Amino acid sequence: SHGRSRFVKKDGHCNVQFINVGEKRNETLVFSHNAVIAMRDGKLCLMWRVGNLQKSHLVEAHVRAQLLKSRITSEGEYIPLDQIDINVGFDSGIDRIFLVSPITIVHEIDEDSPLYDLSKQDIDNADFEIVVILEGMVEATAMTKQCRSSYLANEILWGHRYEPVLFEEKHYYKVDYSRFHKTYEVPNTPLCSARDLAEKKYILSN
Amino acid sequence: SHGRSRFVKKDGHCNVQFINVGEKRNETLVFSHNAVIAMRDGKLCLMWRVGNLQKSHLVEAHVRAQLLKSRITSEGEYIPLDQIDINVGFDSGIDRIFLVSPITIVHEIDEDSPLYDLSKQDIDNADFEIVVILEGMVEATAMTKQCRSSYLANEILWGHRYEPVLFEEKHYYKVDYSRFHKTYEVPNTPLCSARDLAEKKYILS
Amino acid sequence: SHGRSRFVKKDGHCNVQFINVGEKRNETLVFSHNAVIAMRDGKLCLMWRVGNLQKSHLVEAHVRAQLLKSRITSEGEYIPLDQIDINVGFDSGIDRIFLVSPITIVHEIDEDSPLYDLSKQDIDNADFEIVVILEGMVEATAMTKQCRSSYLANEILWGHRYEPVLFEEKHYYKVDYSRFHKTYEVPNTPLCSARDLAEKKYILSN
Amino acid sequence: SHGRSRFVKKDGHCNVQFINVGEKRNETLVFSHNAVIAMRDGKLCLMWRVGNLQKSHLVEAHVRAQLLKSRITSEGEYIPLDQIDINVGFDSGIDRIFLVSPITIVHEIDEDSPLYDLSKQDIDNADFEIVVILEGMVEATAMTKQCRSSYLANEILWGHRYEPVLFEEKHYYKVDYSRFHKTYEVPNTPLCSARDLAEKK
Ligand SMILES: [K+]
Repeated sequence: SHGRSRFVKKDGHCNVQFINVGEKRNETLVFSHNAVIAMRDGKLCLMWRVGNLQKSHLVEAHVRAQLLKSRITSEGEYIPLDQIDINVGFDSGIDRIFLVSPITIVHEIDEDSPLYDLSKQDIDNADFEIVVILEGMVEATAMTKQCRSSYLANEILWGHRYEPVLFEEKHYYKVDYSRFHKTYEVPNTPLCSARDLAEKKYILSN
Repeated sequence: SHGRSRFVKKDGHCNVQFINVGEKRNETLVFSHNAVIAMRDGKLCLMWRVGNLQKSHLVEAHVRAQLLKSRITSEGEYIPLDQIDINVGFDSGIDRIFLVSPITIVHEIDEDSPLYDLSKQDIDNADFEIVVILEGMVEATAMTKQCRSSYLANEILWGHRYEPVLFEEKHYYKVDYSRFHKTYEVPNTPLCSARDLAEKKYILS
Repeated sequence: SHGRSRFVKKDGHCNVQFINVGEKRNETLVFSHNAVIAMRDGKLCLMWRVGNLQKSHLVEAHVRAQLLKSRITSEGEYIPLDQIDINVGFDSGIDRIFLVSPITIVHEIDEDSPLYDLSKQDIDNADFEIVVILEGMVEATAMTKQCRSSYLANEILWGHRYEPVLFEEKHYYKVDYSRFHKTYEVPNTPLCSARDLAEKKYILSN
Repeated sequence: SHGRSRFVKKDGHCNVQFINVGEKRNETLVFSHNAVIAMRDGKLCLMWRVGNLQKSHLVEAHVRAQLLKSRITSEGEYIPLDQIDINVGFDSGIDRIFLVSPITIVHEIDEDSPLYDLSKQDIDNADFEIVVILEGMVEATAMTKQCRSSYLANEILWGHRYEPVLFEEKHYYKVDYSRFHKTYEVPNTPLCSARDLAEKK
């Protein structure tokens, strides 16, 4: 379950060629146009993809995501912008990434997730916004980066997975960026909420 | 709920226009002149507002605060300056902020807070200083920023909340900086300490 | 609580004037020549002092300490340098400091400390080395500094406390650097180990 | 348990002389050519050595490792590259290293390690890759570095330990870089998995 070639050479260079990158952009960090919700290892997850269009070192790279909404407190205070962080692994250190080929960032929709109670229908009807961020510092250029994007509820594709971008050649790996934004539908995905899923699971565990 | 327009565009540009920022001199990181103490979601909180009025984003930003006072140890040792950390979310990572429009930083006055035993009258009589800090990197460079301010006990407004600065236009959001330092009164705010409120919550149950 | 003058002005200027700073140095971060062991609120602590003579603030400053020794594993492996981290607050974030006036860094000698079993007599006959480090970015240039020093066991003053350096004037605070390295002696300090202290406290209550 | 001389002088200078660094292909050489698996204090450990960069001395330094492989989820999804972080002390802060002389980084193969079930023969039949990373800031600058290397399963030497590189002289310590990549064999090393070593205690 590893390809023929090494992914990282002994000298630290990655053994990867990027193809179909398009026009050499000034910002080389990029997020997928859509986010997805799908099952992974028995858990309902929100995911989004991030990549570096070139072979630079993003040092001390890490990701965050926040749900953006207004809120009224119990005291009647109006909060125009409540920025609610969504768990992508801060507390265990797995928000920190080693970015070579595009990575799918994963938020598990568990009881602590803002999305725990949302079914496909709920999302279809909703108006919320998730901002996603990738920060680190590019080694060669000494530039601290904060790549930002946003998914509105209508840009999250319930029941989709990303197309593979990373392929093995005999001597190296290629990343096909023509597949970066591409997704496919998984009809087998539950349409109900993570909460419903956990209830249906307990009922069968007995 | 959400305004009509997106806050952050797909290309990462923040959909926000700043108004009433004033002269050149004022295009920096800034803290509100006052801090406030008020209830939020059934908890008494110390809050203060921070903003960025420059053209450049502050990357990997995070906040701290410390109460400054002298202290005598039980051994009789005089400590001229004790810098007692005030919890604004370090342990869960919520001290890390994504700073676009001005943010109200929140210290919950819980059992571990230096302010747990203090009522409005205690703050009135007190002379401590709370130093506030905002740090981060200048986007697209290797440079750093540290913004420092402080609030004397007499600059903390018990039973106040900040005026909103963030308003919805049809295609974008505006930040009105003329409201940044402004507050309103909440006469409803309890005048006792967070400890006392924690007790009045047993006398209920 | 507090002096007449604020310590930090609204504009972030610190209201401090430094006097008796040797003058014109290489290395403007400095550690006290000695470390001390003394009681602080019922607990035996190892302390050392750090100062900032820069023209600038030290941004994202934080401290560490390590005990340096060789050791042999149970398998017979010789480790020429085992670097044993000494707790100065990492786990709650209080290893992070806002360094204006000299700060006394405190290591509580508790059950998890390498020094838990060491009495004044033990230290008098010991040969270990404790390296102390202060890291951060110079505000003006983002230069990352790592200020390092070292205390051999014989450079630790059992039963000493630092002389105050920070004094109140009418409108400002003065930091007298002629007192930076100075200590005074506290004859009342127990001579036994932190573990002995914990046992006696236990015996007293039971 | 301490040499005659101090390792760090009062002024912060480290009392270490580096020798036999060579015209070495890279002055960028940071990681040992091989990783090892061996017992250390009754635990089976995966280890590898890292030195500081000769010409870019790194501070605020810290290490990471990941196991790289493909996997299929239970839903049938093919993941070309799963990057599973390997514990080297993040949670307690001991992933942060004060890197003067070459340090042997230690991943304890416990119940939570991806290697927990692998015996010497399992590693022989394996094709996985372990990426190792060192990051820090170049001392006295605002510049940053990420140094990488990699160990294929067949580059991990079961039952080996590194040769010492750090040596006491009278007034200082020398780091003999001629021994950096060298190992010795410990025939005494158990050949079973860390799971099996645990399930006999
Ligand atoms: K933690």
